[PDB]
Amino acid sequence: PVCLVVAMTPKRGIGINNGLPWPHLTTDFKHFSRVTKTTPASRFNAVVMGRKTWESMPRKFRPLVDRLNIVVSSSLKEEDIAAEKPQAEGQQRVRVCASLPAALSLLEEEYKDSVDQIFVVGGAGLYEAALSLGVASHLYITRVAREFPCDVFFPAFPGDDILSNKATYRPIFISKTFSDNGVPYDFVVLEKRRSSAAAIAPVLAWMDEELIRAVPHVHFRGHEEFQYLDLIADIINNGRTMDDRTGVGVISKFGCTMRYSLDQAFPLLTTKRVFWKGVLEELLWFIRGDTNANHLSEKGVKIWDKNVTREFLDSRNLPHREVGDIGPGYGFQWRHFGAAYKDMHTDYTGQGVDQLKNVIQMLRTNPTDRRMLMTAWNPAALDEMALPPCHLLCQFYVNDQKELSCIMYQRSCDVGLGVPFNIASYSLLTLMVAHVCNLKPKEFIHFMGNTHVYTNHVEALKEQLRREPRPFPIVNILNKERIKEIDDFTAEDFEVVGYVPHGRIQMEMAV
Amino acid sequence: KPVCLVVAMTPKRGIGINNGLPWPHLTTDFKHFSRVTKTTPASRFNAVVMGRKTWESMPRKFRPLVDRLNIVVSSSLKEEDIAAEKPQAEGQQRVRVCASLPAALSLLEEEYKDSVDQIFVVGGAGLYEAALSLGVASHLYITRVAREFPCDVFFPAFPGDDILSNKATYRPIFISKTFSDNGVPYDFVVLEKRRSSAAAIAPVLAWMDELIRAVPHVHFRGHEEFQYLDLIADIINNGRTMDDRTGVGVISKFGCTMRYSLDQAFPLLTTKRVFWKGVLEELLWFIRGDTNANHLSEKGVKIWDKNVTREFLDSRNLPHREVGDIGPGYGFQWRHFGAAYKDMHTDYTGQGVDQLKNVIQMLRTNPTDRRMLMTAWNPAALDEMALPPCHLLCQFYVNDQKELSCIMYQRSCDVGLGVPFNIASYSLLTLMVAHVCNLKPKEFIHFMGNTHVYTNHVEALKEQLRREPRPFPIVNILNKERIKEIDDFTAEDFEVVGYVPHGRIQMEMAV
Ligand SMILES: NC(=O)C1=CN([C@@H]2O[C@H](COP(=O)(O)OP(=O)(O)OC[C@H]3O[C@@H](n4cnc5c(N)ncnc54)[C@H](OP(=O)(O)O)[C@@H]3O)[C@@H](O)[C@H]2O)C=CC1
Ligand SMILES: NC(=O)C1=CN([C@@H]2O[C@H](COP(=O)(O)OP(=O)(O)OC[C@H]3O[C@@H](n4cnc5c(N)ncnc54)[C@H](OP(=O)(O)O)[C@@H]3O)[C@@H](O)[C@H]2O)C=CC1
Ligand SMILES: C#CCN(Cc1ccc2[nH]c(N)nc(=O)c2c1)c1ccc(C(=O)N[C@@H](CCC(=O)O)C(=O)O)cc1
Ligand SMILES: C#CCN(Cc1ccc2[nH]c(N)nc(=O)c2c1)c1ccc(C(=O)N[C@@H](CCC(=O)O)C(=O)O)cc1
Ligand SMILES: CCCc1nc(N)nc(N)c1N1CCN(c2ccccc2)CC1
Ligand SMILES: CCCc1nc(N)nc(N)c1N1CCN(c2ccccc2)CC1
Ligand SMILES: O=c1ccn([C@H]2C[C@H](O)[C@@H](COP(=O)(O)O)O2)c(=O)[nH]1
Ligand SMILES: O=c1ccn([C@H]2C[C@H](O)[C@@H](COP(=O)(O)O)O2)c(=O)[nH]1
Repeated sequence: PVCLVVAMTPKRGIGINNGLPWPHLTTDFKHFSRVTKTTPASRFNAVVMGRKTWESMPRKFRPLVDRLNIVVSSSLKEEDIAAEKPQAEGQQRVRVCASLPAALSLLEEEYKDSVDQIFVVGGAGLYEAALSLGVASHLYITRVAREFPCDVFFPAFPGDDILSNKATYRPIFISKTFSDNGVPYDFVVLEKRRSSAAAIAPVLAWMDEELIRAVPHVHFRGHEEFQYLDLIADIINNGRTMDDRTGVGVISKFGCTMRYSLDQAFPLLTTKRVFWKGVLEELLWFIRGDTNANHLSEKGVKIWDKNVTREFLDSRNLPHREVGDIGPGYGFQWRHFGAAYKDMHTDYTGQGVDQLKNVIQMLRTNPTDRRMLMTAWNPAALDEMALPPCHLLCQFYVNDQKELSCIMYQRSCDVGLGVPFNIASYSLLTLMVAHVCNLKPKEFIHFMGNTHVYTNHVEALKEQLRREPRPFPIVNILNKERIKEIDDFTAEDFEVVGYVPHGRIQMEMAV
Repeated sequence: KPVCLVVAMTPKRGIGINNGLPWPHLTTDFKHFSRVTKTTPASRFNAVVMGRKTWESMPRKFRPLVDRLNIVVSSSLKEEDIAAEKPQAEGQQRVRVCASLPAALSLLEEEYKDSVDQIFVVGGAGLYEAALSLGVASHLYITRVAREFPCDVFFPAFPGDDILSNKATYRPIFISKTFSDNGVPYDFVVLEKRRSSAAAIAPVLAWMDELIRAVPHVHFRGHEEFQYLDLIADIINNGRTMDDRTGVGVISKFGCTMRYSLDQAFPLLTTKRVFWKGVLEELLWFIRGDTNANHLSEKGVKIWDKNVTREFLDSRNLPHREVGDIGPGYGFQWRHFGAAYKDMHTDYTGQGVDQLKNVIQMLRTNPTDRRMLMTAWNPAALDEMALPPCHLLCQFYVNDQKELSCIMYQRSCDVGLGVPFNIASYSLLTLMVAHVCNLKPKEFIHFMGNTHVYTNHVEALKEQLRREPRPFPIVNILNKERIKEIDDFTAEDFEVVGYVPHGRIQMEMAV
């Protein structure tokens, strides 16, 4: 009964030139350190490594303190290690054996009472050995989300779908995404599968009085994507079947909340590929105050097309609107609130209230002010819009450490399709503002009104809730020096890093 | 050896009148009593104990209480009176009679060991007064009837009867949410006498695993006011200290949620008295679209006075405003969104969007619509306002059973002073709208963006947290038939039933 501890790229790479492939992952080191050391008294833990693995270690850290170090080697002897450095008091002497099966017997022989848990700690030779012999009950894996040049690899195994797209190992633990030196990563654990309260109790018994789950086997649910997945399950389990403007049926709930950290990684949902080109192109479009949808479509982003066709414009009772014109919609209200709309071709510069600019000026000069809001809802103009805004309001907030948070309120949420797009969209806006105001991005908070999954998406979502999420990627702003105002960002000023989502899922847009 | 009291009680400790129950039939209580007295962990059963008159007050079809050993403390009644009262069913226990409760407890030990699990004193004042004297009462199961009723038999006084009203001990360990039957609100409290299966997952939890609590001894926190109390405790412990517009220090968080049911009772917070006359008269003020704060002031509602002084109006750079004119504030945007403001005396009938009309109409005609929103936030008009709206947006929702829910979004939340008032104000509006649309009120959802406590309330709030909440009151709309439109409501048309708050705590308003 042994455990495998590893840090590992999506392609199972683990080393290069007898060393680590990535810059230092401090939190990984701390995690590895804690896992291999902590115990429920008299007992300590055993770390088993290979020669190359022992040798790669900086001399400062070998031998691994408070732990019975063991090396598997044919060519090195117990004296080489005893003479490599002078030993310190309070530790066991490193022991060397022919193979892993041999190295295990040594633990059964001499250390039958001293040690608690055993850990195979590297490298490819030993990990492979343990997998063959099937004594490994658990895998403590650090998924490095970025790809790195490698010559040494972790052997393939049943259930390596947790790494990338293609007696088993199923995930039982998935942590939130951490990042160090511009490298996003997280921790999984895969398991080998193949009367002070008595008085209250019966009162609870009569009170309770009356199905679908996301990745049910995953018990510790650190990953923040669980919010979205538990939110899906919830609506399907406890929603209410409604009719619709569209004619397509709906299961809905009212009043919902997720929030996402922006300091370590970016919440680009990993359980299905998010059309990021679309969120970027559209957010840029918003910020310009552009209301011509053809500018999006010509760039290969057809998200608004169905909602600006000749047919739809007339159902919405706007025969005079050119094909493409979303009326005075989201962008317009951000940049020219309450201005008199004409068409998508008109220049509205200096007109209306520039909510966006005001929000930034306030952020830069008086960040304690509680009137840092931007609204898209304009009662007077709703009829002129092709579609009333879903995400209609956002508030910004700064704390002590110059960390920026953003709340967005959405009236009507398409959970299968719209939500992950809207999460990534406003999380990006936060990064943009944070940079321009000289603030650290902290948190994005999602406030939802009518929250619904369409009945024709239900089949497809059940498939999605079997998928265990991958580590969130990092979004970087490039050209950090060139960009000084919110209007200075372009499509080329960003780079998604480490995005390894699951394959695409087709969902029809309710027209 | 330890005994449990079970009682339904009036705020003034009243339990009976005319050898009967003071209130109409409270069904959930009857269920609660039924299960708590009957349920047992195979061979055993429970014992119930009562005075002669409690046995007499009981309906014939219910006495003796099935599946329980009935025992009556009396000197006039004899055992053969009770046997020759109703034919014995096969499988039951023979009711027993004793001269005193001490003798009753003797009978339990002497003969009924190995037979009875739990013992329950079940009434009336004589026995309850007795059980407290002897000090054998381990737990008191109290149903707190919030309404006052005519009674001639009372529950004895006891240390810890502060759970009922304002003033070896009895401390709460369980407080349930409010239920109501036949216009009677009530809740359930339980008082106490004081005077590597999953272990392989726990090590990675250790380095991830990490000061002020409300009513901590209370472990079951069903009561919905715990939301507010825990929201106070969260900000204080985990909040960040900011400077302020007003100049006073602040502790804060970003955005938090609460939700309150409106089907059983009304979320008029009990742990400190809420100025209901204020909420009611202000809400009506809003509905009218009235911008003259003097109309509030002349009625004894001075909540808007410190923000319409010549001083504040001039500091807000509005010299030409008459004293009392809040500018185009909440009411005005609701009823005349976007209208060109002059002064508080102008008739604006027919100008701007009447958002409130449009919302009611959609509700009454097309309830599955998702654009049923109303906003007070109008960036073009902000500079003309005495104060930018705090609660700036609210959204409605109807489900299967024609039930109405409401969300309100509040950009800035004075947790100590304003939040309780705001919970009451939109919950009241939700009752009002439901009545006019012919709907059942279901739920009020509070989204607050920036949530804070003022540092000159921290002492007053820590005090408040020691207080445990009382049952919520029922708010009734009187003269239903007359009121057909939102404007038909007047101050007299509301009745607050069963409100028993804790003492008023003085908290000043920051200008
Ligand atoms: N990312 C991660 O989590 C980890 C990465 N690494 C990386 O991997 C590399 C080191 O591992 P790797 O290069 O695979 O070398 P290994 O650590 O697998 O050890 C190889 C040597 O050890 C002996 N050995 C190994 N396996 C066996 C076996 N089953 N039976 C008998 N002897 C055995 C052999 O000695 P002989 O030749 O005398 O027979 C062999 O030459 C480094 O680049 C390191 O950075 C290492 C540990 C963890
Ligand atoms: N809301 C609630 O939870 C409950 C309410 N009730 C209500 O309360 C009222 C009953 O209370 P109450 O009027 O006090 O009547 P009780 O049920 O206390 O019975 C009174 C009679 O019982 C006997 N008795 C009671 N206590 C003692 C004692 N310590 N020692 C000796 N004899 C005792 C005496 O009868 P004798 O003269 O024969 O010796 C006395 O006259 C009713 O109106 C009933 O509806 C009752 C139970 C629970
Ligand atoms: C929200 C939003 C912006 N919008 C605008 C928009 C307009 C009308 C809508 N109508 C409805 N009913 N649901 C929506 O989500 C929606 C979204 C979008 C519109 C379509 C797609 C879409 O067809 N899906 C993408 C997948 C993107 C993703 O994975 O998130 C695709 O490739 O087809 C995405 C976003
Ligand atoms: C929110 C709101 C409406 N308003 C308007 C209003 C205007 C400016 C404000 N300014 C600040 N800083 N905090 C507020 O809560 C506040 C509230 C209120 C203003 C004052 C009181 C007040 O003085 N307290 C009440 C007690 C109410 C309660 O028990 O909760 C009183 O007794 O006078 C209440 C509501
Ligand atoms: C510092 C993180 C290394 C690490 N991280 C995680 N998550 N799992 C592992 N098995 C390892 N190891 C084990 C010890 N090791 C090592 C290499 C150089 C210095 C110190 C230890 C080789 C890789
Ligand atoms: C309907 C619940 C009455 C009740 N509820 C609570 N919470 N505590 C009690 N002690 C009682 N009792 C006991 C039985 N009882 C009674 C039972 C049936 C009919 C009339 C009275 C007299 C009052
Ligand atoms: O960013 C968006 C845009 C649209 N929608 C969905 C929500 C609604 O299902 C639909 C619009 O219909 P109404 O809410 O306007 O009825 O589009 C989103 O979820 N997010
Ligand atoms: O209905 C209201 C009105 C005001 N406030 C409080 C919150 C803020 O502390 C203060 C307004 O100050 P600014 O947010 O405008 O700075 O008044 C409320 O909580 N509710």
